[PDB]
Amino acid sequence: VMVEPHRHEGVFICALVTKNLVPGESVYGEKRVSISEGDDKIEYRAWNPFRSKLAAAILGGVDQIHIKPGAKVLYLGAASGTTVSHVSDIVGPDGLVYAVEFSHRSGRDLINLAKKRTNIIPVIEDARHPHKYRMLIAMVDVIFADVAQPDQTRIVALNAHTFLRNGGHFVISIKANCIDSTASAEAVFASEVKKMQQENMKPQEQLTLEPYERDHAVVVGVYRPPP
Ligand SMILES: NC(=O)Cc1cn2nc(C(F)(F)F)cc2c(=O)[nH]1
Repeated sequence: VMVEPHRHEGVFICALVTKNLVPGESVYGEKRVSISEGDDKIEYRAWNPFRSKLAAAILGGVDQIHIKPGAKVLYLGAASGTTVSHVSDIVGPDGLVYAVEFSHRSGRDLINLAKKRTNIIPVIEDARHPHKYRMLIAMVDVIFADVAQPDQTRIVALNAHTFLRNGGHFVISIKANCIDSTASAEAVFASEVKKMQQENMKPQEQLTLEPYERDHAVVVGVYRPPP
């Protein structure tokens, strides 16, 4: 066998690859590996950990990623769809990925990606004001975000309070240099974990992303709002 399933469901390994929901198409120039044995054919896409914090996290040995076939996902800061494309591969045609991006430039890449992928919903909106787009968002199982400013963990939490089910999960990368360049990476990470806790987003694991990123963490946890 030439592509083995990874511990994480929907993730495969040769290095890290996902099953291409759109056979024949690359999203960001990634290699595509197709394996045929008779009439059976399956195409995978290379998942670059120097571009995608999530792939770096999986390679780094993260225990859970909480996306699987059928999962409903809210991705804040979807940019041009790099990481979202692979989340879309994993959740498959019965899952759903809401891809929120403020940038209109990035948004056009996202809409283009979503033309081919029925499970992506581009939402070209400011995640600071979820009320503007709340009527489009069915309640999700998992939220993803890259936090790069000192206000963004709260912005993620306001979206969790609006859209994330009780007992759903979050996967949040943290770019310490962008949050506070005058603080140590460790102090930024502790401060962001504390901001999470104060919003009932309870971390369950965390890791840094060396060698792919410097002073970049990924935190995985569970949302436990009060009644
Ligand atoms: N040009 C930009 O504004 C990039 C960007 C950052 N960004 N951060 C979040 C947050 F993490 F807060 F959820 C959501 C977004 C997003 O839509 N776009």
